[PDB]
Amino acid sequence: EDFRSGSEAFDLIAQDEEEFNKSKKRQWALEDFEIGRPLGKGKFGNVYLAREKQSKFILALKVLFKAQLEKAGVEHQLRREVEIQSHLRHPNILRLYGYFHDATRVYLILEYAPLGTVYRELQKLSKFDEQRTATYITELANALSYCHSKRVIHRDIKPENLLLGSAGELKIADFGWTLDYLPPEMIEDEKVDLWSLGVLCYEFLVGKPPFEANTYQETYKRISRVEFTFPDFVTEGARDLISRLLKHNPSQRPMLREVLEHPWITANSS
Amino acid sequence: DFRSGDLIAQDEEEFNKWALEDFEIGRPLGKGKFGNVYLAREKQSKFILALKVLFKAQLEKAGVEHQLRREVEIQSHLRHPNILRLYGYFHDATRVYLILEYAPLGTVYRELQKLSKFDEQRTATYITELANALSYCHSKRVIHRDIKPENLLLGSAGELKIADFGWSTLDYLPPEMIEGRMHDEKVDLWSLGVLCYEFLVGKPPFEANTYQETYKRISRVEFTFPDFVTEGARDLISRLLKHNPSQRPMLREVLEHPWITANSSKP
Amino acid sequence: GEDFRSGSEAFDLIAQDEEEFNKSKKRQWALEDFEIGRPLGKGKFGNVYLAREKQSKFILALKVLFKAQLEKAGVEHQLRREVEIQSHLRHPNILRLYGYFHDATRVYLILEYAPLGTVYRELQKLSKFDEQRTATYITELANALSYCHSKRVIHRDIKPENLLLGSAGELKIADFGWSVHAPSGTLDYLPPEMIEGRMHDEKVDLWSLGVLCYEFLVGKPPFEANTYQETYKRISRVEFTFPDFVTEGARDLISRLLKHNPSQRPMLREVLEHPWITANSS
Ligand SMILES: Nc1ncnc2c1ncn2[C@@H]1O[C@H](COP(=O)(O)OP(=O)(O)O)[C@@H](O)[C@H]1O
Ligand SMILES: Nc1ncnc2c1ncn2[C@@H]1O[C@H](COP(=O)(O)OP(=O)(O)O)[C@@H](O)[C@H]1O
Ligand SMILES: Nc1ncnc2c1ncn2[C@@H]1O[C@H](COP(=O)(O)OP(=O)(O)O)[C@@H](O)[C@H]1O
Repeated sequence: EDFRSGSEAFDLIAQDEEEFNKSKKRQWALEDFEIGRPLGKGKFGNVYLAREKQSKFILALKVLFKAQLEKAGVEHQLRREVEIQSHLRHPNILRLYGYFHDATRVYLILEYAPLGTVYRELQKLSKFDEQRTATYITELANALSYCHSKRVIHRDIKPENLLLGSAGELKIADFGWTLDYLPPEMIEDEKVDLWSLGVLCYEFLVGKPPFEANTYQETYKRISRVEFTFPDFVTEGARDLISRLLKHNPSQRPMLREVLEHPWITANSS
Repeated sequence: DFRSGDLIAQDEEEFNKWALEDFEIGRPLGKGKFGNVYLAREKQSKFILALKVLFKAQLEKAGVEHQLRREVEIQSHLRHPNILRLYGYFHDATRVYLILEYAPLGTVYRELQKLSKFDEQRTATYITELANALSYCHSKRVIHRDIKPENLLLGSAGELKIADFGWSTLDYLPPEMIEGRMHDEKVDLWSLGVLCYEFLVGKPPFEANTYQETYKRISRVEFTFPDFVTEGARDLISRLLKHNPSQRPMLREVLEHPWITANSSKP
Repeated sequence: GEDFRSGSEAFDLIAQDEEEFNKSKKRQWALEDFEIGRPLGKGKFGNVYLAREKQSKFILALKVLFKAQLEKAGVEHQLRREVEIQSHLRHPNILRLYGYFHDATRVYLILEYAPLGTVYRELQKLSKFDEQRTATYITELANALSYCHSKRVIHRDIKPENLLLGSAGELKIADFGWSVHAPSGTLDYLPPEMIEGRMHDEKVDLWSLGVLCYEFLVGKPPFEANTYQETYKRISRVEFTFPDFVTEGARDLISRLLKHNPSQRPMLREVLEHPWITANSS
């Protein structure tokens, strides 16, 4: 066996330290962008409507400030979400086109959603009819089955994290989200999204979530007891789907596929 | 209707919305995992307190810096006569300092080692003070993962003080992910039971030689009372050591339990 | 009464204790102590090199991990944990962590060199192991695992990729990245809801041992399916079938090892003197 001594050697490690490339995502800076009016303000920074100077492509630029990211200590959480959302392409999932950073700032290059959140739509329309609701639920189930196929579970689905494209299509935005040898005790979930889907369908039809109370403790009480009532104008299929989705035992909750097969969904989806 | 080639910088600026020499140092009160505690006095107010020095080296070794920031955030915005007060914190290179309330009578662990057992008056009084501190905690939305005699200090009047704080959108979350947080405060209730037992017997009720034995006992609520544990104390502890959390009493039911009412020197 | 001291004499007291606190001894390794040879493999965080200590000329492995990826993946304390565990662990069937050191950009692990590679490799080559190789591997593994448990260490990643081979083909447990420090801090004050499904014991390993035995004799693990759901379902129901060629003593040991209820699984000494093991191993 042959061994290298000192220099010729110390150069080996520093050569392979650079053949450790990992620069394989399009490179970006702030100068590639025109900045427009603010789309929103957040806990860690601000979102601006922006344009790539070259292509004129309209988009959203989320600036997060590394100062208040180091405070709450969510850096690696953010790396997780970013690596997730970068490798994820679907018409009902808001695209992460890219990301970059300087010091004190990390920028997220995101798809622009011109029709805002489903939360604002709910605030302005008070309630949705069954066509709009079933179409939202269909797009949601599509994005969620695509997500579950990529082994990623999004379990913070809610009208504030649902944006709308130009055609009014729903788009999931937030992503805050060994085996063959593991024993039973260490491996005993996705159905959580089915529950959230039931809650969302109810809120779309009625105007508020089925367990809303003026105190959080009362809502604990209602959720644990599955205590809620349907107003008159909620139809039977709608009632049927929402009741199937809001089962206390997660393994009694249908499969997203069954949701997409549900007769109410098929009849009302646009 | 826009363009650029400053704004963000502005929006950033907008988003950006103690010293050791201030103290006389007294005798050391104890040395622990990450540093030492010294008795101290404010040079200006002549107010006695304790100064905990943690050394940033081992803090970064054990990887607990964010955990410690959380500890201090929780404890500082918390003032109750049975919770050790965090007056403040500061730091220099290689050192973080905690300015804390001074507890002159030490830990309940040392007292329990000295006396082996506590009588019923002292025990029920400790439980009263603990339940008061814990109800205040739960009101400020804070659950203490582990109260235990090593984390309980004693003030000048021998009153209890909770010192450590180790592991201290619904409407869309399913029931399986709520019960936990919905009956999460009952954790403390269980611990209270355990503590009461250890206050009267001298050792906790699930003590074993191996950790798997202790797991088995805790999961099955397998424990026995010695002779000298009286009727009402057995009742309180048995109420508190219920396997199902919702079957455990409320803190205000503990504070009104007949045994506690009869034997406690505090309201 | 209490006495309080101001000025220099006070701060020097804290300073003194600072100096007395420092109580952490380890040998001061450096890159200059090593002659580097050909690469042995690549990893998520760096490269393994065949290396030699300058003075002894003693041959070993030098695993270089780059702090950049360690910081990105947020695995720094996980690595510190696994290094602490593997360092204070000396057994003939456990790959030896001679030491570790670091410089900005790099942390180096000085490791025992295993010249015959991974058991995963040889299972790929031979597709299946005969009962003699299998029983011998299980014997060496049970020895290493009983040593691990006795020093309060639950490895949790028993698998052919984590098993290396010495110059004589003897087994070496290699990756301690999921390994954990067993309890005994106390559980005396923990309620049932915070230890039932969230806290295990060493029986984990026993289960894996079973799996491994199966995979040694059959070619694939016994709960293999396409996606997690199926495999999870099979594991939770302990649904597996033996091929016809698996002899009955092997079936007995694997069925004893793969029990849903942890404390029903045998103890390592029961495995080591199981009749099949005794008959087929050295
Ligand atoms: N890609 C986008 N397109 C259009 N509007 C957006 C986009 N991202 C964010 N917004 C607006 O900014 C607001 C706040 O979003 P932000 O703070 O970034 O995320 P979070 O949902 O975590 O609060 C949203 O309510 C939305 O109206
Ligand atoms: N505020 C305080 N008042 C009096 N004694 C204290 C105080 N804080 C710590 N001590 C002493 O230090 C010891 C506990 O040290 P501490 O740093 O709290 O433990 P740990 O380092 O394990 O968290 C006890 O013996 C106790 O007497
Ligand atoms: N101590 C060793 N002796 C000989 N070869 C080794 C040693 N450690 C690793 N190798 C080889 O180098 C490769 C890299 O392995 P390793 O870095 O341990 O995997 P990972 O980075 O996934 O933990 C392995 O596939 C193995 O073939």
